[PDB]
Amino acid sequence: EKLKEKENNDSSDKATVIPNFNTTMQGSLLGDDSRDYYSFEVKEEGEVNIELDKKDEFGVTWTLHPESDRITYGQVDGNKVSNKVKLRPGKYYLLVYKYSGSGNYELRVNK
Amino acid sequence: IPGNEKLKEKENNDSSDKATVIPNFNTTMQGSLLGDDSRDYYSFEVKEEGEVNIELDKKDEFGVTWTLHPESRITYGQVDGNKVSNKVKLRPGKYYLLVYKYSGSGNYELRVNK
Ligand SMILES: [Ca+2]
Ligand SMILES: [Ca+2]
Ligand SMILES: [Ca+2]
Ligand SMILES: [Ca+2]
Repeated sequence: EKLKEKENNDSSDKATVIPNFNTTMQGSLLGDDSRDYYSFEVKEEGEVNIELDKKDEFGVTWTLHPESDRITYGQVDGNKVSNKVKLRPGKYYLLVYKYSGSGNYELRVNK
Repeated sequence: IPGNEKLKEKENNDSSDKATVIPNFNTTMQGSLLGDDSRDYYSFEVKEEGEVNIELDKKDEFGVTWTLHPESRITYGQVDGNKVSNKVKLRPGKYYLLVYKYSGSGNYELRVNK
């Protein structure tokens, strides 16, 4: 089961809401669509696993920052761009963006 | 720094094929990411293998960083106040340097040197 992104989401004030943990978002970065912003909320301090799965071969990663220099980057490894981050309760912004090519991805925040 | 030259970025540079060339390792690139302009691509050529320093200087307060990858293992800028920096050993070849923002708007300088 997945939830589709909602364009235009190219900046944080237009971020697509990830309504809960354990919700796979589906998106794409085709052509000049190079940025897809999402937001999520943390209600209790804890480890957050953020996982992007590439559905095509292309250069895509992500950058996490709180709504607030605390930023955190996705670690690329083959078809997965991942990280495990200790977050305090708060709203967070997750910029999915590409540096080469074009393609599709899924994004999940696991808690 | 003796010899340093300033050079303006050239829009449109929102994609690697339109990257603004950094022609040597003693140039200061001047750019801005205002409004809808959220990405500036640069490229440079490593002619000899060695350590390269990449430093983005924030002229204004805003959320900006960068991502390096080779034309042919990704490198990210490390944010520390007004400086976003890293050092990486590079082999000869063409490198793509994406300067991009995640919040706000403003100007920056970019210094790729050895
Ligand atoms: Ca999209
Ligand atoms: Ca988008
Ligand atoms: Ca610009
Ligand atoms: Ca630009």
